[PDB]
Amino acid sequence: SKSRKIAILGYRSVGKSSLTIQFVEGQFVDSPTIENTFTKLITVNGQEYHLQLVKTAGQDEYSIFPQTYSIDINGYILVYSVTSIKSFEVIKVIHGKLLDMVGKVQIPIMLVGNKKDLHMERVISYEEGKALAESWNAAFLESSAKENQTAVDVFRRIILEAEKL
Ligand SMILES: Nc1nc2c(ncn2[C@@H]2O[C@H](COP(=O)(O)OP(=O)(O)O)[C@@H](O)[C@H]2O)c(=O)[nH]1
Repeated sequence: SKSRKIAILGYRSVGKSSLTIQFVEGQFVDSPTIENTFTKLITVNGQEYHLQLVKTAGQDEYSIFPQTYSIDINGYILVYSVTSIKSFEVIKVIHGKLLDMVGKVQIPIMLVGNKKDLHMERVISYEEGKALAESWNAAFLESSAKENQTAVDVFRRIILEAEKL
């Protein structure tokens, strides 16, 4: 089995913890906001993976980008909320500072718009975030931390993008 380490980046309250618990624990529960690493076995294309999932502390436009992430990470999930215009604007900034940090080592990157279950609360269309991912040449998905199958699909997509390198 292979070992891979995945950093989950994003603004606060966009659902980094909830997506990662929905994937690791199989369930949607609460009870962090402080960085935490989760382990998880998964098979992608018949290949077994040991995953260290780093759910980061949550970054704003000003919070410095930590180098530690760059040093050992194999893929980055950038999550925003489809109910928060601020988190979408923040993920653009996060992306530039992460490219500023690894330089241009063509590292697996993926954009996720979370909370797609909140139909009445949506302010960002699917197409708006899909255009953003394509201008980055990154994979795009909309997820809901209430729906296990969209959580699982985010995490096996970032490993798919990692095998391609
Ligand atoms: N309805 C809905 N609520 C969510 C979703 N993801 C997170 N939440 C809620 O939004 C808040 C987000 O908190 P959290 O998951 O810790 O986000 P984090 O700060 O980025 O780690 C919590 O109250 C969650 O219950 C989702 O997909 N759908």
